[PDB]
Amino acid sequence: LALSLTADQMVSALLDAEPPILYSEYDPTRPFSEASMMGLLTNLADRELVHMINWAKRVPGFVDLTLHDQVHLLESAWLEILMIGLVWRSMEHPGKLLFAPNLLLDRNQGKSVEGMVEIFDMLLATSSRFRMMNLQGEEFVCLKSIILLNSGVYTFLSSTLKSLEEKDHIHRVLDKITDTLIHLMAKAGLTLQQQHQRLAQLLLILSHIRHMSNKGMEHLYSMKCKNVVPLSDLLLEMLDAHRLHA
Amino acid sequence: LALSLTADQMVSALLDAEPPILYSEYDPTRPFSEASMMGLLTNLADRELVHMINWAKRVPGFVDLTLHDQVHLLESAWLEILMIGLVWRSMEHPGKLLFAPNLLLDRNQGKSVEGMVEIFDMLLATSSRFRMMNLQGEEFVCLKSIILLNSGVYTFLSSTLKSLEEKDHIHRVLDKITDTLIHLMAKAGLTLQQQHQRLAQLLLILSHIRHMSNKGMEHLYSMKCKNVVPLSDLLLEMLDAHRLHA
Ligand SMILES: *[C@H](CNCCOc1ccc(/C(=C(/CC)c2ccccc2)c2ccc3[nH]ncc3c2)cc1)CC(=O)N(C)C
Ligand SMILES: *[C@H](CNCCOc1ccc(/C(=C(/CC)c2ccccc2)c2ccc3[nH]ncc3c2)cc1)CC(=O)N(C)C
Repeated sequence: LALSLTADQMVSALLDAEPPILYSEYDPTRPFSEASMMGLLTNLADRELVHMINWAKRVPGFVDLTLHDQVHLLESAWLEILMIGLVWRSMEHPGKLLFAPNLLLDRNQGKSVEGMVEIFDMLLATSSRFRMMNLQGEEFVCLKSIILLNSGVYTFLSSTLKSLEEKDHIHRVLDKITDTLIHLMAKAGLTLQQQHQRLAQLLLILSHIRHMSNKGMEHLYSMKCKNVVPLSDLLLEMLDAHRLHA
Repeated sequence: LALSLTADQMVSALLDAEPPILYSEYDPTRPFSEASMMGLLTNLADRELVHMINWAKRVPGFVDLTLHDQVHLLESAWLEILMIGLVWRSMEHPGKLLFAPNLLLDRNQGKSVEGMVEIFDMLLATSSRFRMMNLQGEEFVCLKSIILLNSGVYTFLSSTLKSLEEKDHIHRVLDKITDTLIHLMAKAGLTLQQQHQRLAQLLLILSHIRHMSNKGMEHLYSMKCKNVVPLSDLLLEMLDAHRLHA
């Protein structure tokens, strides 16, 4: 089970889970002014979401949950997960956001859609903070897994027995990931004092990621989607997989 | 200075900083249906804000900052601070929110203003989580100070030298408060493993508090205030005090 993993096994499993880096799909022989920025981002987000499900399935402990709870966690966290990936990808590109290898964007190109230069600035600032902390790949994957498990864990509908057991499992997995982060820092030579301080610094950045996600969602809710099937239904279909292709 | 405090001195100073518990002002001989709930909450928030400034001034390290930065921190955090106080006050009142000693409200009384039963539910859930963790007063005050210093620290305008020095001081204070939290847990007998786990659990709840604040602000921005003087100007006046009354 998830709960019996060692730290090294946890880090291995998260590293092995990582999604691919996708490309934005645009005709590179076309004038950039012809492209809808929000169209490009929307299309990339949609493609990434499929791969996010696959990742989430390989995060230790996630598939032990109910499909309803898997959906709730992802519905809560999907923008935060996208954002932390972006910030990670952008760390070695000061002043820009690497949305994809062919879509590296600066502040000014943020000014296309209204509201978004604000968000862009907040993401660049986060990438800068990670650069300054020298965030490691191994710490990044722990943090992105924390988002997935933590973001929606306070907003379950119920205190039924099953819901109680699900929450308890989530918290125990999160406790394992904290242990792993501390293990990594201890292994890198940090003092115990430095370990707890860094743990706090990293977890407090997750509050800023939540903030950024909320402000993004505030824009996305503001202008009607594609008379969509609800995101929760789309998630259920991707997650509610059959075993026929085994 | 703030940076030279011991853990015990930090806990002392935060405990001594605590604001008063205020009452909602309504005529208790009037029918409850006559009261505007949003009016009652607005009026209480306004009165609490003055006392929040006084508190913030006594948080070690805060008055070492610029008035502009003091304003930015408070403008970022004021709802989160209100909310964490509320959740703390409500811990020993399952199913209800103790907004004030004479304004203890359940879910159903949340259904007055539209949008708000959702927020009420999220706050009750947080209070429940703190109850389950057996959050101590001493840990509560550390967490509320963390909100004040952390919430706006990623959204400063600049990378001027002065802004760089302010951020560096904030981070060093936050590092002191982490040390203090760990000290408290060590002093309560927790293992080192349990210390880091609890630290993480407490800091991850702050992400939910941010979320709740954002969703509250989303309502408050949605319906025009009192053609107000901007909150930043009001804050500047309360904070930009003279020394004549010394
Ligand atoms: C209708 C339906 N919206 C579906 C999802 O659309 C999007 C998801 C994600 C994004 C991304 C960003 C950049 C931060 C964004 C920009 C403005 C507002 C909110 C979010 C995005 C895309 C890909 C990424 N990969 N790593 C990180 C990211 C981030 C954009 C759109 C919503 C509607 O009514 N609208 C008017 C859009
Ligand atoms: C116009 C101006 N608004 C000024 C501030 O108004 C308020 C601040 C805080 C609150 C509080 C809550 C309860 C969670 C609330 C409810 C709904 C939406 C957002 C916030 C509140 C008050 C006192 C407290 N003490 N401890 C915790 C809290 C929380 C309410 C109003 C805004 C406007 O246009 N409007 C339509 C309101």
